[PDB]
Amino acid sequence: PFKPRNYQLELALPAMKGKNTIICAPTGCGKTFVSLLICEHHLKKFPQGQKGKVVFFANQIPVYEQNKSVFSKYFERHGYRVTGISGATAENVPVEQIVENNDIIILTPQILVNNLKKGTIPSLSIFTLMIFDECHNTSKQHPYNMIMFNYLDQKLGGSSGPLPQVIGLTASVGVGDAKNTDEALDYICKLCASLDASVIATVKHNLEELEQVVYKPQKFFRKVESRISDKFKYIIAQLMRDTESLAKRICKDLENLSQIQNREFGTQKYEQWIVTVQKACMVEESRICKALFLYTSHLRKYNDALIISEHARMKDALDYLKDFFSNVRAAGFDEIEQDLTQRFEEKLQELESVSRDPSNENPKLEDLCFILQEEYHLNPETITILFVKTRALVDALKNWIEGNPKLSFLKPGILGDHNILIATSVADEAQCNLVILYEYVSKCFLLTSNAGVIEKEQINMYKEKMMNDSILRLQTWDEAVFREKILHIQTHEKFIRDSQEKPKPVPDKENKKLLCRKCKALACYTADVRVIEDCHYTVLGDAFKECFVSRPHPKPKQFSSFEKRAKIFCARQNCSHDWGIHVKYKTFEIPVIKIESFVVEDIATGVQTLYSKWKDFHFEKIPFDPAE
RNA sequence: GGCGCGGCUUCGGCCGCGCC
Ligand SMILES: Nc1ncnc2c1ncn2[C@@H]1O[C@H](COP(=O)(O)OP(=O)(O)O)[C@@H](O)[C@H]1O
Ligand SMILES: [Mg+2]
Ligand SMILES: [Zn+2]
Repeated sequence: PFKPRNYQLELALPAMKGKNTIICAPTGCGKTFVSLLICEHHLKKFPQGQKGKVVFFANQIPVYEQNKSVFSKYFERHGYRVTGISGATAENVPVEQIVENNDIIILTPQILVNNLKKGTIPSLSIFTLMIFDECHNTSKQHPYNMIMFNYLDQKLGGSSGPLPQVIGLTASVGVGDAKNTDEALDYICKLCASLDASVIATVKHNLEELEQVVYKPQKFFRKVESRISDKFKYIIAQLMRDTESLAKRICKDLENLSQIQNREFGTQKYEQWIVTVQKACMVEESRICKALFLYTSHLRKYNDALIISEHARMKDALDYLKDFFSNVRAAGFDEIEQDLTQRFEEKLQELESVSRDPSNENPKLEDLCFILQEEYHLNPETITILFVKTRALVDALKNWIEGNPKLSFLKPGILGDHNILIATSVADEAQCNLVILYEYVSKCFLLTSNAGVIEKEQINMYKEKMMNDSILRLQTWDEAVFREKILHIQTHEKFIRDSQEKPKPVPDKENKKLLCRKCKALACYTADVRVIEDCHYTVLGDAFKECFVSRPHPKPKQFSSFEKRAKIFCARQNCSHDWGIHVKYKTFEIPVIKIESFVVEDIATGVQTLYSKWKDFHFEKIPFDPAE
């Protein structure tokens, strides 16, 4: 929409000269505009009586929509036809002819992947230009790389057939698991080879101009020491062991109700354990599961508390708990809750003692405080964003600030104007000169007690430098030499790809059995299992329908050719294991099951085999026929 | 349901972000 910056002009040059190029430029510097310039040029270069055809790949839906609107709006004067296909722009719309009848097409990559496989789009020769957004994803088995495997099979396999020009956009080509500066460079050449790029476009002549429009904060690291003696954790942990023991009383097999393993009190993974346990027990069986929901609620609160105590001050954790229980005994208040609240009360005074103890303060907070003093002394006109781990840590930090004499110059608020200069939050849901990551996940401070976090961070910094040095070096090579290297890397990768064919599994045609992984009851047999479109597995017969119950899906999805309309579970007395889903498929109401919800058992022997994915299950897979 | 990519892994997986 607005007038091109000089670096944008510079970045679009190699592409406009027809070269396959990767445009590597910082986020928000305007690569999409560069792609608009390249696209405009590409379509305009064709003499009257010919046409180009441009395809643009967005890896995600929001990007897809944004660029559909942007490319549509930009190309109105030109009169070019602009449409796009997403997983929703389906399915009774003939894709081949949508490509025939358009000039610019925005695709999610999987769509091209599918139609290429199904033969409905015979060749990428239908395109004259392919633009890959987030092009650093063009590796391994990713959709981008499937598309490029098709390209390269056409280029190398000698089936010509003109090929389209290929350009990619990224903010970072990356280096992978490179340890030295030569492994990094080799990875980069591998990326170029995947995309058939012979040119990497970086800003070289307008650096000092690009610099002015880019958020590149000064990155700082302060490792902070965790609390020396912590007796708050010990007490709360004992409460959690207690209530877990209570929850096991109404649910014997509690330790096996969740897939999540080796939970630790006061961690995020414990929270995740909570969530999976609660979605496994849905509110006669409602009584057991409701009680279970109570226990796991209190366990959730305790987990929260531990985390608060870890990163804020024990007073904050204990306040949080006190308020929670004040809520419980003011909107409850049946036996289990009275019992739980009492068990808390029996420890309340010791917790109370341990909290107000000077030895039990958090030095981490002193560190953060210090950073705030210094920075607001160097510039009191400073706007800060303070990232914390949990919702509760937001409030803990806010109270801590409002009640800290040394920070009486900060007017805080959570997610302006006469007084809000620091905002505490969890996710970003740019105008802030000071960014602080206080135990999370222009200046930027990372504060953590975890040396591993810092280690990884310094590793990523070093990687960035290896990447930049490597690109710089690459760009000095004559294009011919580089194309020759690219050629032979591509030849090599192609050989590996074709040599490492499957081969077809050859099935064990013997009848095996299928039981609910949880309660081991008879679900069905393998001879009763049909495959729908290569990848989906259903079961035949009414005898199977007595073994599952249906229950409306939280989020109905319209995927491929199916219509997910229900979640399905075991029918037993309070198993209710997640078996899979129920779909409307074409005209049929059928169940679709996942192999991870079943134990396979050999009928003759009794041994039990376990399978994560149907890909790994090698049985006489009978193709599904409707009239049965 | 299935696929892809990441982070951990007791290599049994677990989790996260996406896509069809
Ligand atoms: N030359 C320019 N002058 C002013 N604003 C621009 C210019 N180029 C891009 N912008 C704006 O800045 C934003 C950059 O976004 P985008 O180009 O998609 O960034 P990225 O290339 O990192 O994805 C765009 O939304 C655009 O509206
Ligand atoms: Mg972009
Ligand atoms: Zn069951």
